[PDB]
Amino acid sequence: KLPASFDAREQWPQCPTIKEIRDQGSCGSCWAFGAVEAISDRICIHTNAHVSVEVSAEDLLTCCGSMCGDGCNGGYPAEAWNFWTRKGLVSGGLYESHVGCRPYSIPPCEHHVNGARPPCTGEGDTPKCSKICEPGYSPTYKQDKHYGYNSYSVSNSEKDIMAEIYKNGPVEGAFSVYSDFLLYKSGVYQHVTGEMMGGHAIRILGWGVENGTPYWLVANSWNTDWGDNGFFKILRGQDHCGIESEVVAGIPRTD
Ligand SMILES: *C(=O)N[C@@H](CC1CCCCC1)C(=O)N[C@@H](Cc1ccccc1)C(=O)O
Repeated sequence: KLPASFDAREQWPQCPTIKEIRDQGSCGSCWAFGAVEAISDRICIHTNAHVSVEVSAEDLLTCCGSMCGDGCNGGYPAEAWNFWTRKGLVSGGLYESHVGCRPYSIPPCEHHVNGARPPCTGEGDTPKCSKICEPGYSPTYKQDKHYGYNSYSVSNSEKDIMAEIYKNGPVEGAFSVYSDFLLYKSGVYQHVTGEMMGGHAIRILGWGVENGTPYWLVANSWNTDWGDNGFFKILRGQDHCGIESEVVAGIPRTD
């Protein structure tokens, strides 16, 4: 019996990563962000909050290589979670956090919104794969790796995606972004106007209903001044913009 609403932040309240919004910077690395965010969450869930770490977007973005795609010029979720199963991922927090083994090297920026940071730009290079932790971090790069037991596609089924989240925690998904999506502030996003911009990868962490509209609860990787504090809701139940068609997840190995 699935509940009418579910929010992973409410189910697993000693897992702060689920609460967190990252900033992919001037880099098309959302494929990597949705993966390491959901993986961070699932490690904390899998251990009852005994292990709570920011998994390194840098390590996945820079060290996966051609298996995952083309780094900052785009990649795909399914191979991101496969990489976690094969080579694992070290820890790493936000730009200049000094959190973990490999904190993200690309500065934060303004994503389709006004604020104090520089506006995000295109054409950024993928940073180099560096298999060493920031000076003074313990343990070693190799010792800090977290591995996946498995990786898998979730079927294009609303109730299967809900059950997956409900049992195992947040997932990665991808959908088609039309230009009206860029100006999202609140409520349940449905495509009403604008042309296709491209595919986008995100973290799905729950569901609900607002004013009779069923939705998914989704985290973007565009900082907290984008959207609804960095989150959005998107129409659920109709494979809207492909939101149910590209869902990926995986079960962590106990460290
Ligand atoms: C994942 O990284 N997705 C990127 C492309 C999406 C395609 C559909 C339009 C929305 C974006 C993305 O999120 N890009 C970021 C960062 C960026 C900014 C400017 C130039 C290149 C990359 C974005 O904020 O759009």
